[PDB]
Amino acid sequence: FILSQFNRDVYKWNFLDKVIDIMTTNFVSNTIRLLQPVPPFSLAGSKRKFETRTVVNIGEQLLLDLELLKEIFHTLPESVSNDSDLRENTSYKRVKRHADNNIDQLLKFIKLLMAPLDSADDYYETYSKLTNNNPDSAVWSFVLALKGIPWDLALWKKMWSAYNLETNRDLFIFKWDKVLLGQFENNLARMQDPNWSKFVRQDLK
Ligand SMILES: [Ba+2]
Ligand SMILES: [Ba+2]
Ligand SMILES: [Ba+2]
Repeated sequence: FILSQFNRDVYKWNFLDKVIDIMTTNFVSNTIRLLQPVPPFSLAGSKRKFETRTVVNIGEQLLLDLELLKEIFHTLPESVSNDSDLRENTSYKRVKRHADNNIDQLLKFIKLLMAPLDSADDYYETYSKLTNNNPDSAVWSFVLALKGIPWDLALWKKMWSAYNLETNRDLFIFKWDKVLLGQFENNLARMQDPNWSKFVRQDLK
């Protein structure tokens, strides 16, 4: 027997939990659809829709969006409370920590999109910092592609070498749109160029 399903108070907080995740997912999906590379991938079937400098600017704008979002989240609890004696609820805090948690991730994700690509080393320092040392190469790649880098194998290896040299599955921000990452992975294996083909299957995997 399950009694919590008939409790209006338990529900309202679960609902805010859902609103939170919905908004987080939209923020993530829109960002990716915006910035992601257009299949088929190659130096042809290109240039990239945006230069990396512009992606950085975009990142900057998302920070202001993220800020407004944060405020919306801090506001949700007030929508379910007529009684605002809020030292509790052991449930309210759960909601607050949840909002705070999602914002942090977004923040990292964006901070990461805004990172410069001047040195492969400096980029590694911040990539591992911001993803908590995520060893996944597909994630790494999607991120880099999202950053706006063109399909320059020389530059990719330039970037990758530093990463590789220093490095259950953690999908980072893609926790929120597994499918887009999956498609990205597929498109990447479908590259016609033999070098790329070899770079993908042997160097990245
Ligand atoms: Ba600028
Ligand atoms: Ba109220
Ligand atoms: Ba290694």
